[PDB]
Amino acid sequence: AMITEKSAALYARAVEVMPGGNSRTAVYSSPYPVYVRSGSGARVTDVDGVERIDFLNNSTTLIHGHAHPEMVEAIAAAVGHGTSFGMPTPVEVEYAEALSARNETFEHVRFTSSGTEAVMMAVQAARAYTERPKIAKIAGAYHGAYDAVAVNNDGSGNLISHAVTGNPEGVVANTVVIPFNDPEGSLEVLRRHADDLACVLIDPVPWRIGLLPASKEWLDALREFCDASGAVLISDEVGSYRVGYHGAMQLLGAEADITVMGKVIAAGMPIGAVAGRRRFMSVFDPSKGKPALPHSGSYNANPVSMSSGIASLRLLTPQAHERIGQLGEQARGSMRTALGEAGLDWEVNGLGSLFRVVANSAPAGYDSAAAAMKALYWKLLENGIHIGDSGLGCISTPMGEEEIAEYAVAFAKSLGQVLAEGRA
Amino acid sequence: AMITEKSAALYARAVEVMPGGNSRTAVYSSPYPVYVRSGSGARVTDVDGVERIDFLNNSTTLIHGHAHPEMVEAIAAAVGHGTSFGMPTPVEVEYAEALSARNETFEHVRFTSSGTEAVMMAVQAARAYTERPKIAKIAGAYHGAYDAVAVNNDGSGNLISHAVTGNPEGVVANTVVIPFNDPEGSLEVLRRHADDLACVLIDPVPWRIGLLPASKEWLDALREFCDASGAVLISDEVGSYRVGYHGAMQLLGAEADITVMGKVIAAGMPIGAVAGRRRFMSVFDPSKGKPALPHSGSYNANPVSMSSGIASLRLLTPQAHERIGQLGEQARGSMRTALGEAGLDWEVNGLGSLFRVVANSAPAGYDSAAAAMKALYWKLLENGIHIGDSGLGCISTPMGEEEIAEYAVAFAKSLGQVLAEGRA
Ligand SMILES: *Cc1c(COP(=O)(O)O)cnc(C)c1O
Ligand SMILES: *Cc1c(COP(=O)(O)O)cnc(C)c1O
Repeated sequence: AMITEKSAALYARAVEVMPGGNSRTAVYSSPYPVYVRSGSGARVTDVDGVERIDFLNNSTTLIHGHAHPEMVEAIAAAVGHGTSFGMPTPVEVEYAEALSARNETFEHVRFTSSGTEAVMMAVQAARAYTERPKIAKIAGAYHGAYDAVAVNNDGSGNLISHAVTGNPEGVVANTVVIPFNDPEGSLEVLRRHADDLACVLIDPVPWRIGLLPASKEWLDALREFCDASGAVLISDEVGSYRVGYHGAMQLLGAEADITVMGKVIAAGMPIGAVAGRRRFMSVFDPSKGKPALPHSGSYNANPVSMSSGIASLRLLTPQAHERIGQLGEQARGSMRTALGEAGLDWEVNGLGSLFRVVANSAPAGYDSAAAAMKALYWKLLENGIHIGDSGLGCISTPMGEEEIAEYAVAFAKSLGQVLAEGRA
Repeated sequence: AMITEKSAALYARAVEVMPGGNSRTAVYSSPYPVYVRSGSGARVTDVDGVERIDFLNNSTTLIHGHAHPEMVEAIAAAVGHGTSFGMPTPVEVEYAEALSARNETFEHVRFTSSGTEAVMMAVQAARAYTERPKIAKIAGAYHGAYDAVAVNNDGSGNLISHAVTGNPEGVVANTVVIPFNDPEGSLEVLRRHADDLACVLIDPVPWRIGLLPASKEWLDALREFCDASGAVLISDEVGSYRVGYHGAMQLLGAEADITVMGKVIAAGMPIGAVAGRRRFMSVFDPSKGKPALPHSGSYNANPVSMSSGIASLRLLTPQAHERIGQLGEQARGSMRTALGEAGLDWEVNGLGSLFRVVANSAPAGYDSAAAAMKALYWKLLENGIHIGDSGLGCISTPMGEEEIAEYAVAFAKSLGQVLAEGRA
């Protein structure tokens, strides 16, 4: 049914100049992905001219959807004054104040060009502050490609370290993993390494292991352990910040030492941020001699990304936050009803404007739950909707009741088609 | 003489929300840096309203200067169609072809959001391809903050490993350093580690150790060593690419296995690139199963950065390249004449549109060569010119003969003031 000829032609060119025609693993699909030309509001038009509602929003980055007029105005004006400089600008100060105001723990901030960089610098900061080597992270959680955190980062709960080909033992031996939401099992691992732990790195709502929130009992156990041991508690909220108006830890009743942010904080332009209590951030301070931790980067705090951020935060009011949460609750409820009516036990998880369909059974005609979910992803594309290929999705502020209603119709239709094709 | 009151007021706000009021170590100056508001062409206007000629251009990023009208048009149009997407776009393919065309070795490309990320991914690729742990880099050369390369990265030629506080031994033990332009001493180190070397990471024209080019004898020794040992030869040209129309290795008569690029390739928007022969890049290919080296990132290949890149490369013609090289030669000659007339032995190095004044003596009244150069940096600011605080500078394509003439007058004046103030 779908026409993807212009996508296929782009792919044929791409494979000659990129490895497998790809520049970002997560956007690839076999045999080739759909390529897109433009977006407006909640919708994206592919290169074959087909307009669809976007329910993933650049991996949850685009909290204000595509080309929001107020963001476009702010970004284009900044571009016109100069894209980047070898000197700081007024907008970096304005934006640091705006971000710092969102949570009491965000006392001092520094900007990067990506969440990947920000996680790296947060880990480096903890290592510099403590002068200890090890880090603990959640088994299965993703934090980007930096080698110390690219360990057990693919959704598995396995507690044995597992890393990318070529990541040396000298790196891997200094990262250990803990079981999400299991305080007892987590403390067993943490206490074995306490003297040597620089940090405990968490995501409070990690999607790859199911998009369930961290529990109070687990957060409290980790906070107490960090206080007793001197390890720094780092909350990577690059993806999960958006669940709360003051971020994810605050929504769940807890405080990080350092928080890593990105994605929605600029809602489409390259950025990351490290924000935390002054003492932890002091490793970066260059004002009283050489810093313990140098941290540069050509685009850090560039005024285009800062202007995107100012506009994103200004649009992300308490009212807007509440509204996209209500739409998210409605979407999750409708998915659960459709799954139930189709005889499927799959979970629908999420908080606020985030959701994930977690396929946990293989219906007839599919070799695995993951293959059935990939089929649902493709059927949803055919039926006018973009979600993730393992069930992730999200609401954007240009959406209203009609987009969520259209999604519900498409979701039920698509599920029926997936199941019928499997039984055929 | 200089009025910096609006800069001081921005700094007073900044210190409350950033560590030492800073987000990028390299742009800090004591007691505070000059803040800037906008740029146009070759000039930048500070927050106090003072327009100066920019001879550093965001650490050599802005090859086309500030807010070039053709770059602004391309970038603003891209922004209007959507800043980033969870799907590939036509412009990533167009830009990959444009970049790949610049050098025969750039067979397959992948994009990142920074040179820092690109260097990290190049090293990871070499480790994945070879399954060996160690890397060799130049003693003193900078490659960004990634921990494996943030070793001996501050201009010193010392051959003993030296790293940032907190970088663990498990990282540092797998990075060794070699003496720039000393084939004999380099091969002594390399041969000690040959069985375990994933890569030899060079910059062919590293500024922090003097902005002298790699010699043919040294490049040949490294190429031969990599061919014999199986280590990957990685050329980090994030800063030095611009010396040649086909990049730095090609200008100097050599071939890398993988080249890292950034800065001028998009001339102001966040980017990096890893480009190399297909076999080395194959670790990233996701088209025939899971890749050996996953590599994602929310802004990879985003259409704003791709459009900046297309426009930057289209403006960077052979004619434009030759012209900025002629202006660079003229600027370097005028600096040497002024230094000679002032009785100073400082070097002026560089190729093409890059230069660096390398202070190597402490004139009367200065505690060090570095302090005298910092004084020259501040005097040049007072006299209407931005350069780096350790002597780095560069030409941009909006410059012509009048900017280089004004620079020469300011440089001679400033040098006289520095020396007279020291003798007073
Ligand atoms: C997106 C994400 C990252 C990586 O951020 P980029 O900006 O894509 O480099 C890091 N951590 C988590 C938890 C994320 O969701
Ligand atoms: C600029 C530079 C880097 C870092 O690139 P960013 O884009 O600033 O992160 C890496 N290597 C070298 C040699 C550079 O000049």
